Order: sequence, then structure tokens, then C-alpha cells
Amino acid sequence: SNENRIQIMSTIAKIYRAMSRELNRRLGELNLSYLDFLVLRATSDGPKTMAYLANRYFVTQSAITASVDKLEEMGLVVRVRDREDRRKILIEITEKGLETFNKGIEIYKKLANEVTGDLSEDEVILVLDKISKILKRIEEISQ
Amino acid sequence: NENRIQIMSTIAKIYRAMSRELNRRLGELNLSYLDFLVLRATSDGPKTMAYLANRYFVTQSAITASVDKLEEMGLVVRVRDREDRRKILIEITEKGLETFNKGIEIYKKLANEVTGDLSEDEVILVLDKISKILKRIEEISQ
DNA sequence: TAACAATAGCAAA
DNA sequence: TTGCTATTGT
Repeated sequence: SNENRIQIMSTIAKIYRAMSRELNRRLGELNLSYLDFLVLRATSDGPKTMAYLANRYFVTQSAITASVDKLEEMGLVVRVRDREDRRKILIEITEKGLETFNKGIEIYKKLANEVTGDLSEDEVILVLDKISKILKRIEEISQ
Repeated sequence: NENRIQIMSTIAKIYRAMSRELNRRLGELNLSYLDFLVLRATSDGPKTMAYLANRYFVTQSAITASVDKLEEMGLVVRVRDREDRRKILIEITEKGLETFNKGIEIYKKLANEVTGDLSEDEVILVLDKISKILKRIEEISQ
């Protein structure tokens, strides 16, 4: 019960933010921003409406349109009319977009590996065990 | 390995769950979690909107909204930079520093609760190890 | 005929 | 940025 406890939590918070910043930069190698990547992730398992996209990531509708426009011009997704109500527009991922998405996943996995490089396989297991308990408690609380 | 990826995935889950609960609890002080983070950043000196948006990885507009709320509640104020009077720096007020302090109490209580299954030693061990993860991310971010 | 979606072109001030 | 407004499709 020391100030070390709040330090663990704010360090975890700092890691999330820094990782997000670094992943965003590395995604630039595929000409994608982190959001562009998230739109591809969301459409990877099926077409989605613009509203679903905006709500899904708590982002403005406009930000979603810009991302889609960029992805469309890059041939990563296409706007298509909803077959059940052709007045609606769905964002559908293309084969290229799907392959670009998978490369984004590889970039993430590589970064995630790199970042824990100073830890041995045993330290990794130990850490995972400890923070998994932290996860369990916060989820029980914030249910 | 997958365990290494699992660490980052678990950290992500913890952050999202913690952010959600902190937003709920900080509401007691009429603060959002982001408002709190803005206060936290300006507690040690004035900061620019761009700076705030980058550090917490959020849109610059979100910072604006947060800032407006904080300013109206008289927790922060926008003042011209002595270096360049055309660049606005977000400065915190004594009231904001006192409000921030109350936010730390809430944060500390949740932190103690959430790490409750960990002994003092385990805490030191976890903290040392994840501190290395963060330091590693920063070296690579240069 | 009316109503519901989306979009491009005009406003706001 | 938001918020109409006229127009094309369902």
C-alpha cells in the first residue's frame, strides 16, 4: 500500500498512450493513420455503416468520412449500397484493404514484441500473471 | 511470443476499464478523465493545446472542449506566452490545483483497490518491469 | 404521393 | 466546424 500502486496504474496509462503514438507512426509505413487502420479492422469481418464506424470508436462522423475517403482512393475499401435498403451506404473492405490490414497487424505484433525486449520469458509470464489480476479486479469493479 | 503480445493486450484492457471507472468517479468533482489529465499536465507548468493532444493521444478539439469546461469552472485560464504573445498557453489556477489534488485521492483509492491482490514486493516487481517497457517505448519513439 | 438516406453546394457570421 | 437546402435514389 504505497505510492508505487498508483505508479503502476499511471505507468500502464503511459504505456497505452506511448504505444498508441508509436503504432500510429509505424502505420505510416502503409500510408495509414491509426484511425484508417481501425476502419479497416472494423470492416475486416464485414461491411459497416458510417454511423457504426463513428460510434464504434467514439469518433466524429466527419473524421470517419476523411478516413474512408483516403481508404477509398487507396483502393482499400469501397462505398456500396446496402442490399437490404439500397438507400444506405456501407463501407466494404477490399482484398487489398484486407491484405493491408493484416500487414498492420504484423506491424503491431512486431512492436509489441520489441517493447517487452528487456524482459525474459520468465519475467514476461510473471508480469502477465500480476497484471492479469489487476485486470480482473478493475473489471469486477467497473463491471 | 504470444505472452509478450498478451501483455500489451492486457495493458490495453486495463487502461480502457480504468479510464471508464475513473470517468465515473471523477464525476464527483464534475471532471472527466481527460479534464483531470489536462489539470495533471498543467500542474507543473503551462502547456499548449497541441502538446496536450499529443501527450494524451486525443484530437486537438477534445482538448479544446476539455479546456473550455476547465476554464469556465475557473480551474485553468488561457494566457499569452511571454515568448510569443500569439501562442496561447493553458495555465492552471490554485482552484484547479486543489481540484486536481482531490482527483489524485480518487485515483489513488482505485489504484490501491485494483492492485489489492499484490503484496508490497510484487508491486515493486511489477512496477520495475513495466517501467522498463515504457522506457523501451520512449527510446524507440525518438 | 410521402418519407427516408446521402451528397454536393451554400450558408453561418 | 455545424446546419440548412435542393437533388437523386430508394
